[PDB]
Amino acid sequence: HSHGLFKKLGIPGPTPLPFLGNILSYHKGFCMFDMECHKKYGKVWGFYDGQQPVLAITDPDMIKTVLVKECYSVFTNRRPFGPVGFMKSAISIAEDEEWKRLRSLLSPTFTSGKLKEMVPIIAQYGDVLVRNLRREAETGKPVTLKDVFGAYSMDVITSTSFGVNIDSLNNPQDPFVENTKKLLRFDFLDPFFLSITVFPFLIPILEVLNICVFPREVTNFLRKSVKRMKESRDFLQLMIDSQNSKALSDLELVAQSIIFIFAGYETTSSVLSFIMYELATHPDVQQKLQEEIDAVLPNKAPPTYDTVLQMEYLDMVVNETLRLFPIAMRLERVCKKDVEINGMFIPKGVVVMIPSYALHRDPKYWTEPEKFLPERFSKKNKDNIDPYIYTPFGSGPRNCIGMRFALMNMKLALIRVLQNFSFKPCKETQIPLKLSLGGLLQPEKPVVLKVESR
Ligand code: HEM
Ligand SMILES: Clc1ccccc1C(c1ccccc1)(c1ccccc1)n1ccnc1
Repeated sequence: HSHGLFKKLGIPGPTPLPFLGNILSYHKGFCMFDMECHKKYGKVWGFYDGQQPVLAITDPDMIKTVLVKECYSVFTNRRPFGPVGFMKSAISIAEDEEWKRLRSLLSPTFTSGKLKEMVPIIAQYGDVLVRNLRREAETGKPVTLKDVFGAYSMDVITSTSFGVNIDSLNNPQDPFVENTKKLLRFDFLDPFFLSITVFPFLIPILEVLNICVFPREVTNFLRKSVKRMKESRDFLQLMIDSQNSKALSDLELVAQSIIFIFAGYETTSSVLSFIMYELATHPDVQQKLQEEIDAVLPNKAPPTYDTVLQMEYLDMVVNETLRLFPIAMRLERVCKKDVEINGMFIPKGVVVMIPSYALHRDPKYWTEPEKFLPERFSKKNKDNIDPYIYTPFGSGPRNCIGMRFALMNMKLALIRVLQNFSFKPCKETQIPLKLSLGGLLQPEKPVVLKVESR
């Protein structure tokens, strides 16, 4: 509404400009902005994404109330996105009862057991990753990990979310890979998304203008790939089985499968790149992990679902990387009605934000927060960690529904990569690594390392 909201409410924060709000402070990035507001304004602060008031919180008792306790009542949705079109039936886009329906219809799909049946599919794609990484190893040149890791995550998310085993997509150009690489190029963030927050009044203009985020041609191609696969009779196989049992629509099923591709693409690759950078800069950790990988899996044994859940240091290396690098950076909930959370009034429409990046590097909960130290997640130090400060996958009923799949997908990759390759930085390697100023938290310069046969 007005810019005097947090002023009248007595909530500290940066002074906004008349129409821009606090967007000019974003030239440093979402992460550096949140940490600056944390050190300056203390626990709770407020800013304006143009005209939208945003209230940031830090108290874990208050974060739990927003994410867990009062989720279904008030903080059920996130800030409405831009021109969604038919993707309104996406679980990340859906709101209120429509989302609660889609969340339940897809909840049995991401279960331990249903994920256990997908591991033989994901592991087979780790083999293609090992062969393609050894290819750039023979050239004796520093490997750009974004290519190999970006290919693996794309190959896994496509076969799991569409059944089609596209196998090597580093070079082959299946009509699926053609439309997939085209559709996965429709999310450059900066186009519209940033300016949408300044002018949310332009969102309804673009929706009626028939201009959508994903080109309908690729969408039409994705529909045939579902119908032709449906005409033949693993994410699509589990949602089709849900159809044969408020039911689940066929158009809705397409939108949900598209979300899984966007969700698990740059996220899985970035983390896999963030991890290998830390394994290279801290080779004492990489060696200790390879010893555990070879102990649980001798002679480059295949990674089993149960063995991955037994490798403990692998779990510690992934968790410590996700602390230093929360890909989402923030969690956001829209206040649906005037409420008082743990002794603070939040009016209707205000977006409540949790600076995950700032909390993951807050010196109160962490010691030497900037140094990569996997032992923070040891068995002796696993209990004193607040699950509402460390939220790389969010929390509450609206958390990352693809968390178990993502961690398994990435751990299966690291096994076959570490049990066959060693990683050391080159001259082009960025020390210290710089973070991207975009909206996904990526390595500023792509991770450039060297690989060995071992
Ligand atoms: C390791 C990589 C990943 C990270 C760090 C991650 C992190 C997150 C976070 C922080 C959220 C928001 C939680 C909240 O709002 O409280 C989220 C939401 C979501 N993630 Fe992920 N995610 C990852 C991979 C995936 C994958 C592979 C999938 C698909 C299987 C996926 C599907 C989703 C969906 C559908 C939502 C929205 C849930 C809803 O709106 O109800 N994510 N993710
Ligand atoms: Cl789930 C999703 C779908 C499409 C695009 C982005 C996301 C999302 C994300 C990830 C990193 C940076 C911004 C958004 C996302 C996060 C929070 C709320 C909505 C979407 N995501 C992908 C995997 N897990 C979460």
